[PDB]
Amino acid sequence: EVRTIKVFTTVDNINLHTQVVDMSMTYGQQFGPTYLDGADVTKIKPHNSHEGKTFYVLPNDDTLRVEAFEYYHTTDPSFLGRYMSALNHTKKWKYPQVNGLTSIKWADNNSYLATALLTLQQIELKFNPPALQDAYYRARAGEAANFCALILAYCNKTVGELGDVRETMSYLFQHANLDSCKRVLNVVCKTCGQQQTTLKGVEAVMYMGTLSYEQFKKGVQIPCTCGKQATKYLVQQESPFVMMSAPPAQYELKHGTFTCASEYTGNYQCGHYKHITSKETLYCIDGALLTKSSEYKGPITDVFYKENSYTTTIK
Ligand SMILES: Cc1ccc(N2CCN(C)CC2)cc1C(=O)NC1(c2ccnc3ccccc23)CC1
Ligand SMILES: [Zn+2]
Ligand SMILES: [Zn+2]
Ligand SMILES: [Zn+2]
Ligand SMILES: [Zn+2]
Repeated sequence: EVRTIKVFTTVDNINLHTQVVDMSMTYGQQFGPTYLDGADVTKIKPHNSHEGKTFYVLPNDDTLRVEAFEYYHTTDPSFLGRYMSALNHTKKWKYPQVNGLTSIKWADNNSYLATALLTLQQIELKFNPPALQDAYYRARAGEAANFCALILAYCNKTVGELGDVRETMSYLFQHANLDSCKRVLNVVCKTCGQQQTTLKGVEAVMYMGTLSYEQFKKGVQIPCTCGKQATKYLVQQESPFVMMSAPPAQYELKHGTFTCASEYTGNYQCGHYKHITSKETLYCIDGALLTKSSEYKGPITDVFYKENSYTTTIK
Protein backbone atom coordinates (compact mmCIF):
# COMPACT_ATOMS: atom_id res chain seq x y z
CA GLU A 1 0.00 0.00 0.00
CA VAL A 2 3.12 2.29 -0.11
CA ARG A 3 6.11 2.07 -2.46
CA THR A 4 9.47 3.63 -1.62
CA ILE A 5 13.00 4.11 -2.99
CA LYS A 6 16.39 4.69 -1.36
CA VAL A 7 18.14 8.05 -1.86
CA PHE A 8 20.87 9.98 -0.05
CA THR A 9 20.48 13.55 1.23
CA THR A 10 23.33 15.87 2.13
CA VAL A 11 24.23 19.49 2.73
CA ASP A 12 27.89 18.98 1.76
CA ASN A 13 27.91 16.00 -0.67
CA ILE A 14 30.32 14.41 1.82
CA ASN A 15 28.18 13.21 4.74
CA LEU A 16 25.51 11.22 2.89
CA HIS A 17 22.42 10.37 4.95
CA THR A 18 20.33 7.39 3.84
CA GLN A 19 16.60 8.08 3.43
CA VAL A 20 13.58 6.27 1.96
CA VAL A 21 11.18 8.43 -0.06
CA ASP A 22 7.49 7.89 -0.82
CA MET A 23 6.91 7.78 -4.60
CA SER A 24 3.46 9.32 -4.17
CA MET A 25 4.77 12.45 -2.39
CA THR A 26 6.95 15.27 -3.61
CA TYR A 27 10.48 15.74 -2.39
CA GLY A 28 9.06 18.97 -1.02
CA GLN A 29 6.54 17.45 1.38
CA GLN A 30 9.13 14.92 2.56
CA PHE A 31 12.39 16.88 2.68
CA GLY A 32 11.74 20.58 2.41
CA PRO A 33 13.48 22.32 -0.50
CA THR A 34 15.40 19.74 -2.53
CA TYR A 35 17.88 20.05 -5.40
CA LEU A 36 19.18 17.28 -7.66
CA ASP A 37 22.26 18.44 -9.60
CA GLY A 38 21.10 22.02 -9.13
CA ALA A 39 17.54 21.31 -10.28
CA ASP A 40 14.87 22.46 -7.77
CA VAL A 41 13.03 19.11 -7.55
CA THR A 42 10.92 20.36 -4.61
CA LYS A 43 7.63 20.30 -6.56
CA ILE A 44 8.31 16.88 -8.22
CA LYS A 45 7.63 13.33 -6.97
CA PRO A 46 10.26 10.56 -7.26
CA HIS A 47 10.66 9.27 -10.78
CA ASN A 48 12.01 5.73 -10.52
CA SER A 49 15.43 6.64 -11.99
CA HIS A 50 16.23 8.42 -8.71
CA GLU A 51 17.19 5.32 -6.66
CA GLY A 52 20.67 5.79 -5.22
CA LYS A 53 21.04 9.43 -6.33
CA THR A 54 22.19 12.18 -3.95
CA PHE A 55 20.05 15.24 -3.23
CA TYR A 56 20.85 18.55 -1.59
CA VAL A 57 18.55 19.77 1.16
CA LEU A 58 18.36 22.67 3.55
CA PRO A 59 19.73 22.22 7.08
CA ASN A 60 16.47 21.57 8.93
CA ASP A 61 17.95 19.82 12.00
CA ASP A 62 20.91 20.78 14.21
CA THR A 63 23.22 18.08 12.85
CA LEU A 64 22.85 19.44 9.32
CA ARG A 65 23.30 23.05 10.50
CA VAL A 66 26.66 21.93 11.89
CA GLU A 67 27.41 19.71 8.85
CA ALA A 68 26.74 22.86 6.76
CA PHE A 69 28.73 25.37 8.79
CA GLU A 70 31.75 23.05 8.60
CA TYR A 71 31.48 22.80 4.79
CA TYR A 72 30.63 26.47 3.97
CA HIS A 73 31.26 28.59 7.13
CA THR A 74 27.68 29.87 6.96
CA THR A 75 24.69 29.68 9.26
CA ASP A 76 22.43 31.71 6.85
CA PRO A 77 19.71 29.33 5.60
CA SER A 78 19.32 31.29 2.34
CA PHE A 79 22.87 30.28 1.34
CA LEU A 80 21.94 27.01 -0.33
CA GLY A 81 19.26 28.70 -2.41
CA ARG A 82 21.26 31.76 -3.45
CA TYR A 83 24.12 29.42 -4.45
CA MET A 84 21.86 26.96 -6.36
CA SER A 85 20.41 29.99 -8.14
CA ALA A 86 23.81 31.31 -9.24
CA LEU A 87 24.87 27.81 -10.29
CA ASN A 88 21.99 27.70 -12.77
CA HIS A 89 23.75 30.52 -14.63
CA THR A 90 27.40 29.62 -14.15
CA LYS A 91 26.91 26.03 -15.36
CA LYS A 92 26.11 27.61 -18.77
CA TRP A 93 29.10 29.96 -18.92
CA LYS A 94 32.24 28.93 -20.80
CA TYR A 95 35.56 28.78 -18.95
CA PRO A 96 38.38 28.70 -21.52
CA GLN A 97 42.07 28.31 -20.95
CA VAL A 98 43.74 31.60 -21.79
CA ASN A 99 47.49 31.91 -21.37
CA GLY A 100 47.59 28.97 -18.99
CA LEU A 101 44.80 30.23 -16.70
CA THR A 102 41.06 29.60 -16.26
CA SER A 103 39.02 32.61 -17.43
CA ILE A 104 35.30 33.20 -18.10
CA LYS A 105 33.85 34.01 -21.50
CA TRP A 106 31.90 37.25 -21.15
CA ALA A 107 28.34 36.84 -19.91
CA ASP A 108 25.81 38.42 -17.53
CA ASN A 109 28.04 41.24 -16.22
CA ASN A 110 30.80 38.81 -15.13
CA SER A 111 33.93 40.85 -16.04
CA TYR A 112 34.67 41.40 -12.34
CA LEU A 113 34.47 37.63 -11.57
CA ALA A 114 36.94 36.77 -14.33
CA THR A 115 39.43 39.34 -13.06
CA ALA A 116 38.92 37.82 -9.62
CA LEU A 117 39.21 34.23 -10.85
CA LEU A 118 42.42 35.02 -12.75
CA THR A 119 43.95 36.70 -9.72
CA LEU A 120 43.20 33.82 -7.38
CA GLN A 121 45.08 31.42 -9.69
CA GLN A 122 48.22 33.57 -9.19
CA ILE A 123 48.48 34.20 -5.43
CA GLU A 124 49.00 31.79 -2.53
CA LEU A 125 45.71 31.25 -0.77
CA LYS A 126 44.27 28.52 1.39
CA PHE A 127 40.54 28.94 2.04
CA ASN A 128 39.14 27.54 5.26
CA PRO A 129 35.64 26.43 4.17
CA PRO A 130 36.04 23.03 2.47
CA ALA A 131 33.37 24.13 0.00
CA LEU A 132 35.64 26.97 -1.15
CA GLN A 133 38.86 25.02 -1.36
CA ASP A 134 37.33 22.10 -3.27
CA ALA A 135 35.78 24.51 -5.78
CA TYR A 136 39.05 26.48 -5.89
CA TYR A 137 40.96 23.33 -6.88
CA ARG A 138 38.36 22.20 -9.37
CA ALA A 139 38.36 25.68 -10.91
CA ARG A 140 42.12 25.49 -11.47
CA ALA A 141 41.36 22.46 -13.63
CA GLY A 142 38.71 24.28 -15.75
CA GLU A 143 35.51 23.38 -13.82
CA ALA A 144 34.95 26.84 -12.39
CA ALA A 145 31.11 26.87 -12.34
CA ASN A 146 30.81 25.91 -8.66
CA PHE A 147 33.66 28.21 -7.71
CA CYS A 148 31.98 31.24 -9.29
CA ALA A 149 28.58 30.32 -7.87
CA LEU A 150 30.04 30.16 -4.33
CA ILE A 151 31.67 33.58 -4.82
CA LEU A 152 28.30 35.04 -5.81
CA ALA A 153 26.75 33.40 -2.74
CA TYR A 154 29.47 34.61 -0.34
CA CYS A 155 29.17 38.13 -1.68
CA ASN A 156 25.35 38.31 -1.47
CA LYS A 157 25.68 39.46 -5.06
CA THR A 158 23.73 37.85 -7.87
CA VAL A 159 24.34 37.24 -11.57
CA GLY A 160 23.90 40.55 -13.41
CA GLU A 161 25.05 42.76 -10.57
CA LEU A 162 28.27 44.49 -11.63
CA GLY A 163 30.89 43.75 -9.02
CA ASP A 164 33.93 45.40 -7.54
CA VAL A 165 37.04 43.19 -7.68
CA ARG A 166 38.60 44.56 -4.48
CA GLU A 167 35.46 44.00 -2.45
CA THR A 168 34.96 40.55 -3.99
CA MET A 169 38.42 39.60 -2.75
CA SER A 170 37.80 41.06 0.67
CA TYR A 171 34.66 38.92 1.04
CA LEU A 172 36.77 35.85 0.21
CA PHE A 173 39.87 36.60 2.29
CA GLN A 174 37.68 36.58 5.43
CA HIS A 175 37.54 32.79 5.03
CA ALA A 176 41.15 32.40 3.93
CA ASN A 177 43.89 31.31 6.32
CA LEU A 178 45.85 34.53 6.62
CA ASP A 179 46.30 33.91 10.36
CA SER A 180 50.12 34.20 10.08
CA CYS A 181 50.07 37.39 7.97
CA LYS A 182 51.52 40.37 9.79
CA ARG A 183 51.95 44.02 8.82
CA VAL A 184 53.72 46.57 10.99
CA LEU A 185 53.69 50.15 9.83
CA ASN A 186 54.95 53.43 11.23
CA VAL A 187 53.18 56.77 10.93
CA VAL A 188 55.22 59.91 11.53
CA CYS A 189 53.92 63.45 12.20
CA LYS A 190 55.96 66.65 12.19
CA THR A 191 53.99 67.63 15.33
CA CYS A 192 52.68 64.57 17.22
CA GLY A 193 55.64 62.25 16.56
CA GLN A 194 55.78 58.60 15.51
CA GLN A 195 53.35 55.78 16.32
CA GLN A 196 53.83 52.14 15.40
CA THR A 197 50.70 50.27 14.40
CA THR A 198 50.69 46.50 13.97
CA LEU A 199 47.85 44.71 12.16
CA LYS A 200 47.27 41.17 10.97
CA GLY A 201 45.16 38.77 8.91
CA VAL A 202 43.10 40.29 6.08
CA GLU A 203 44.24 43.73 7.21
CA ALA A 204 47.93 42.82 6.81
CA VAL A 205 47.76 42.05 3.08
CA MET A 206 45.26 44.69 1.79
CA TYR A 207 45.78 48.43 1.37
CA MET A 208 43.69 51.14 -0.24
CA GLY A 209 45.32 54.44 -1.19
CA THR A 210 48.40 53.69 -3.36
CA LEU A 211 49.19 51.20 -6.11
CA SER A 212 52.98 51.23 -5.77
CA TYR A 213 54.23 48.73 -3.25
CA GLU A 214 57.49 50.67 -3.58
CA GLN A 215 55.80 53.94 -2.59
CA PHE A 216 54.42 52.12 0.46
CA LYS A 217 57.91 51.30 1.80
CA LYS A 218 59.20 54.80 1.04
CA GLY A 219 56.26 56.56 2.72
CA VAL A 220 52.77 57.76 1.75
CA GLN A 221 51.01 60.97 2.78
CA ILE A 222 47.99 60.56 5.06
CA PRO A 223 46.13 63.31 6.99
CA CYS A 224 46.63 63.41 10.76
CA THR A 225 43.74 63.82 13.20
CA CYS A 226 45.84 66.39 15.02
CA GLY A 227 45.66 68.38 11.80
CA LYS A 228 48.89 68.36 9.81
CA GLN A 229 49.79 66.00 6.96
CA ALA A 230 51.48 62.77 8.08
CA THR A 231 53.57 60.03 6.45
CA LYS A 232 52.85 56.28 6.71
CA TYR A 233 55.36 53.60 5.66
CA LEU A 234 55.80 49.83 5.91
CA VAL A 235 58.29 48.54 8.48
CA GLN A 236 57.56 44.79 8.45
CA GLN A 237 55.47 42.48 6.30
CA GLU A 238 55.19 38.70 6.59
CA SER A 239 52.69 37.44 3.98
CA PRO A 240 53.01 35.64 0.62
CA PHE A 241 51.40 38.49 -1.44
CA VAL A 242 50.03 42.00 -0.95
CA MET A 243 47.06 43.74 -2.61
CA MET A 244 47.60 47.46 -3.31
CA SER A 245 44.42 49.25 -4.36
CA ALA A 246 43.50 52.82 -5.23
CA PRO A 247 40.72 54.43 -7.28
CA PRO A 248 41.25 54.07 -11.07
CA ALA A 249 43.98 56.27 -12.52
CA GLN A 250 46.50 56.08 -15.34
CA TYR A 251 49.42 53.93 -14.17
CA GLU A 252 52.39 52.30 -15.87
CA LEU A 253 53.06 48.57 -15.47
CA LYS A 254 56.59 47.27 -16.12
CA HIS A 255 57.24 43.61 -17.11
CA GLY A 256 58.42 41.78 -14.00
CA THR A 257 57.78 44.39 -11.28
CA PHE A 258 54.40 42.91 -10.21
CA THR A 259 52.26 39.76 -10.47
CA CYS A 260 48.94 40.96 -11.98
CA ALA A 261 46.52 43.90 -11.91
CA SER A 262 42.88 44.95 -12.40
CA GLU A 263 42.35 47.36 -15.28
CA TYR A 264 39.05 49.19 -14.85
CA THR A 265 37.62 51.53 -17.49
CA GLY A 266 34.44 53.59 -17.05
CA ASN A 267 32.57 55.25 -14.19
CA TYR A 268 32.04 54.15 -10.59
CA GLN A 269 29.76 51.10 -10.66
CA CYS A 270 29.23 50.79 -14.46
CA GLY A 271 32.72 50.28 -15.94
CA HIS A 272 34.40 47.16 -17.37
CA TYR A 273 37.38 45.20 -16.05
CA LYS A 274 40.22 43.46 -17.84
CA HIS A 275 43.11 41.45 -16.35
CA ILE A 276 46.78 42.36 -16.84
CA THR A 277 49.37 39.73 -15.95
CA SER A 278 53.17 39.86 -16.14
CA LYS A 279 54.68 36.75 -17.74
CA GLU A 280 57.56 36.75 -20.26
CA THR A 281 55.72 39.85 -21.55
CA LEU A 282 52.62 41.74 -20.44
CA TYR A 283 49.33 39.96 -21.18
CA CYS A 284 45.78 41.26 -21.13
CA ILE A 285 42.97 38.78 -20.54
CA ASP A 286 39.45 40.02 -21.31
CA GLY A 287 37.30 36.93 -20.74
CA ALA A 288 38.09 34.76 -23.75
CA LEU A 289 40.28 37.48 -25.35
CA LEU A 290 44.05 37.96 -24.89
CA THR A 291 46.57 40.56 -26.11
CA LYS A 292 50.33 41.10 -25.65
CA SER A 293 52.53 44.16 -25.28
CA SER A 294 56.03 45.17 -24.24
CA GLU A 295 54.80 47.97 -21.93
CA TYR A 296 51.42 48.95 -20.51
CA LYS A 297 50.03 52.37 -19.57
CA GLY A 298 46.40 52.55 -18.53
CA PRO A 299 43.64 52.78 -15.86
CA ILE A 300 44.61 50.46 -12.98
CA THR A 301 42.81 50.05 -9.65
CA ASP A 302 44.44 46.97 -8.00
CA VAL A 303 48.00 45.61 -8.29
CA PHE A 304 49.08 42.37 -6.59
CA TYR A 305 52.70 41.68 -5.60
CA LYS A 306 54.70 38.77 -4.20
CA GLU A 307 56.26 38.88 -0.74
CA ASN A 308 57.77 36.49 1.79
CA SER A 309 59.23 38.65 4.61
CA TYR A 310 60.14 42.34 4.35
CA THR A 311 61.82 44.69 6.81
CA THR A 312 62.44 48.40 6.23
CA THR A 313 65.91 49.88 6.61
CA ILE A 314 64.54 53.30 7.68
CA LYS A 315 65.94 54.07 11.14
C1 LIG B 1 32.59 48.25 -10.67
C2 LIG B 1 31.97 48.44 -9.28
C3 LIG B 1 30.85 47.66 -8.85
C4 LIG B 1 30.29 47.84 -7.54
C5 LIG B 1 30.82 48.80 -6.65
N1 LIG B 1 30.28 49.06 -5.25
C6 LIG B 1 31.12 50.00 -4.35
C7 LIG B 1 30.74 50.15 -2.87
N2 LIG B 1 30.33 48.89 -2.22
C8 LIG B 1 29.79 49.14 -0.93
C9 LIG B 1 29.34 48.16 -3.03
C10 LIG B 1 29.82 47.88 -4.44
C11 LIG B 1 31.92 49.56 -7.11
C12 LIG B 1 32.47 49.41 -8.40
C13 LIG B 1 33.71 50.25 -8.80
O1 LIG B 1 33.65 51.16 -9.67
N3 LIG B 1 34.92 49.99 -8.16
C14 LIG B 1 36.19 50.58 -8.26
C15 LIG B 1 36.29 51.97 -7.47
C16 LIG B 1 36.47 51.87 -6.05
C17 LIG B 1 36.57 53.04 -5.18
N4 LIG B 1 36.48 54.31 -5.73
C18 LIG B 1 36.28 54.43 -7.16
C19 LIG B 1 36.22 55.73 -7.72
C20 LIG B 1 36.01 55.90 -9.11
C21 LIG B 1 35.89 54.81 -10.01
C22 LIG B 1 35.97 53.53 -9.47
C23 LIG B 1 36.17 53.32 -8.02
C24 LIG B 1 37.26 49.48 -8.68
C25 LIG B 1 36.87 50.54 -9.69
ZN1 LIG C 1 22.46 33.82 -16.97
ZN1 LIG D 1 30.94 43.63 -16.84
ZN1 LIG E 1 34.99 31.47 7.87
ZN1 LIG F 1 49.44 65.55 13.81
